[PDB]
Amino acid sequence: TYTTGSFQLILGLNAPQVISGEGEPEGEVFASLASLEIKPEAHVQELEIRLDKDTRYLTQHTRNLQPGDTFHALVEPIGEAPLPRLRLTDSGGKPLAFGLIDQPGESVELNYTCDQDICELVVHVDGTDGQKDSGEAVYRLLVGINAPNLRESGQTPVGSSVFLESDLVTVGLAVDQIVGVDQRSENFSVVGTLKLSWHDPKLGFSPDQCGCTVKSFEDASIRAVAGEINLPLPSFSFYNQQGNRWSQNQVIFVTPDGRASYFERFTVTLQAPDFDFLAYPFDRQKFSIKVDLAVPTNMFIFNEIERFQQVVGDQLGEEEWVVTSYSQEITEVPFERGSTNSRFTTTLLVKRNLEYYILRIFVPLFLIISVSWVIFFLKDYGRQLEVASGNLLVFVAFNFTISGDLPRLGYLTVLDRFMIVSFCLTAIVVLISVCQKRLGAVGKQAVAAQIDTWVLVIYPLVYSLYIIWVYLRFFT
Amino acid sequence: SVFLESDLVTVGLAVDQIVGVDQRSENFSVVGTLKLSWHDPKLGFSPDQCGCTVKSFEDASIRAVAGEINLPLPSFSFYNQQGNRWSQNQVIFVTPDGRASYFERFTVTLQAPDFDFLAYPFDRQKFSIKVDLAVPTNMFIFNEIERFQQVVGDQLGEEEWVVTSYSQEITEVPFERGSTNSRFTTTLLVKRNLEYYILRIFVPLFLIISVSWVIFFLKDYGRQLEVASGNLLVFVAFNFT
Ligand SMILES: CCCCCCCCCCCCCC
Ligand SMILES: CCCCCCCCCCCCCC
Ligand SMILES: CCCCCCCCCC
Ligand SMILES: CCCCCCCCCC
Ligand SMILES: CCCCCCCCCC
Ligand SMILES: CCCCCCCC
Ligand SMILES: CCCCCCCC
Ligand SMILES: CCCCCCCC
Ligand SMILES: CCCCCCCC
Ligand SMILES: CCCCCCCC
Repeated sequence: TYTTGSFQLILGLNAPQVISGEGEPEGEVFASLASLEIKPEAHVQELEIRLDKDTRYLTQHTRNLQPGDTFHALVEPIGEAPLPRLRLTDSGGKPLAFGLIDQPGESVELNYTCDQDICELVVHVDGTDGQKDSGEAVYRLLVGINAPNLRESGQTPVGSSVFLESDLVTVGLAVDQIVGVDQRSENFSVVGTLKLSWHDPKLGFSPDQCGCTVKSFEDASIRAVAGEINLPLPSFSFYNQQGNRWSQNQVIFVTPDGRASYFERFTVTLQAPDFDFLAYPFDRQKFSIKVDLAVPTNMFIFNEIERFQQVVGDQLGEEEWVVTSYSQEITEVPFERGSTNSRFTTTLLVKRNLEYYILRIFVPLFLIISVSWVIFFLKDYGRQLEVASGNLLVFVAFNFTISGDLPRLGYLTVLDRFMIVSFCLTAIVVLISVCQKRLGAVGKQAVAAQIDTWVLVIYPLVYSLYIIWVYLRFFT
Repeated sequence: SVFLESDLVTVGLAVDQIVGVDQRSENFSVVGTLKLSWHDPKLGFSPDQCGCTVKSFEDASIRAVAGEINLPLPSFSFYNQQGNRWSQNQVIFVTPDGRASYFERFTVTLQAPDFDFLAYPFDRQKFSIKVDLAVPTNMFIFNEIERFQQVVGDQLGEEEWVVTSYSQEITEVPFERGSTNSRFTTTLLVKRNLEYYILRIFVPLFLIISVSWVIFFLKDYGRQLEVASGNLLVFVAFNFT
């Protein structure tokens, strides 16, 4: 490949000390720059911009200009959009030029020339004349350096970009194991791996001063390395991190071309305010992992997603939570002190193990309810009363035996409501048994038999109607 | 003005989630955001000495920045903070004119000695969050309240505690070495979920009491005694459940 960088050149004429590399300037000059003999090279760039209702002000940064250079800019609307205002300022905001409306008033033009040793220019395009919400006005912006022919360029954009571009960062994340879910405080913990990669020529170095191909930094965060080497680096954080984060194998290494990458193995706890356990245990939850860059989008921005490993890893044995699907996306979110920062989000859809709850809870409850129902075939009401009294205690014993699988959230779930209804019906069975015993005692066995038939007909219908109502009110 | 004036500070606070209440130690934990803003010409600078419009400090408290730049700054503290406080996105940035602002996302645990659970579970509680400036009122003072977001935020799902109303106020409290310091107080009025307790406790208890009451219609007193003896055990079982 080729190479890039700055250089120092020493030329001598009949001065044998030059080959030592230490020749100090002397005598009268004899050579000069060749490029000064002709007209300088031009760079032209064109961009399309849109001024939304809340984005009526836009600014762009230009590369450094050497003394003697010239700067031109022009703006022309795509359609019937009104002509916006244009002006040029330095990096501090000191005004330098203002746009002029041409006699064919369909465009605004600007011009400037460089005087200082180094000039940094910023172009302002704004349409905040008033407060009208025009909508989707769109304009075409043409800008060039040493290009006085921007009116009729003819050629496609040549040279290099006039405006600075943001550094592109490739990110990737993998989840290894879900290590816990807290249902009262609404947070969960996860173990996984994170990887970042970006290219920056300012970090490149020359091998001949170290005799190596790889330079690495270990056991330090990106912020610490950036503060040590006095260069901007793409720092990040977890948006919903709770407490400190444990990290392993944290390393940053760079190549002489300037390609750098970051690696980390983490165990973190994340807050999840969106949890909803109303449909417990048939609830479905979303595990979202958010990674936000701590720099404005004009410096660094996520560009691509890398799948270095499987996003969700397989492990031996069964799990409490089963992942159904996953997704990854890159978006933009508002940032402090204006501007915008990049966000990388990984979402997991999970559900519980249904067979566990079904076999452990519902079948024994059904059997207890059946025991309470079957006793109405007997015509000896003392035995019926005794068995009902025993079955109520059996129901309470089973309820407190399974109490370990009953979350205490401060609000009702489906299981709690079902248990309450079953307990109420079981107690009503004992009440009806007492009433039938008294009726048989007074000599009205026919009424007791009729009540038995009525209960036998009614109870399963009531249970089925309650189940249908719960399904209607919680699952559709 | 002939006399010196105090610097005016704008304060705002929001609550995102109540993450826990400790009823024996009388403390609770909350997650939220805090924002401060003030104006000071002594912090102003010229752009041509840095080539930038914003000067920023990150991951540092107000006290640390004040010690580093050797200028007085409006430091603050939580009055009833228990243990250390977790902070994220902590940043201070200043404009050339001298306008400064502070931002922080916090998770803190606060002592609440005013808790009263005599009327449990029908009790109502107050959650008070107090922010006090660590400087005398002749240097800095809270002047305005900024509502950058909703004071109480909505979240998916049900909550154990339901917020009925909120309020914000600025007052003055005695300060060490005399003088006075400003205080910013946010109060939340909360109540429990009544349906949970009612349906889970009171209906079964009423049914058990009814079972014990209904047996006096019988004239066979052996059955009545047996059912009463069984119902006492059932009551004990429900109580411990
Ligand atoms: C309540 C527990 C379920 C028991 C099965 C009920 C099936 C419906 C049978 C209805 C029979 C009525 C005979 C008088
Ligand atoms: C104690 C559980 C409540 C049962 C209902 C009582 C209602 C009052 C009825 C009084 C009837 C007296 C008949 C001799
Ligand atoms: C596990 C829930 C069982 C509830 C009672 C079933 C009654 C069905 C009657 C047809
Ligand atoms: C609260 C339940 C009331 C049941 C009353 C039973 C009447 C029985 C008299 C023979
Ligand atoms: C998706 C499964 C729907 C559950 C409806 C019936 C619940 C009965 C009470 C536990
Ligand atoms: C974890 C198994 C899902 C539900 C299976 C139903 C079998 C009772
Ligand atoms: C043999 C027991 C049947 C239990 C059915 C209720 C659970 C789906
Ligand atoms: C929704 C809970 C109702 C509790 C009692 C039902 C008695 C049939
Ligand atoms: C959380 C519900 C408040 C009380 C409702 C009463 C219904 C039994
Ligand atoms: C308010 C709770 C006591 C009444 C329970 C009635 C049960 C049907």
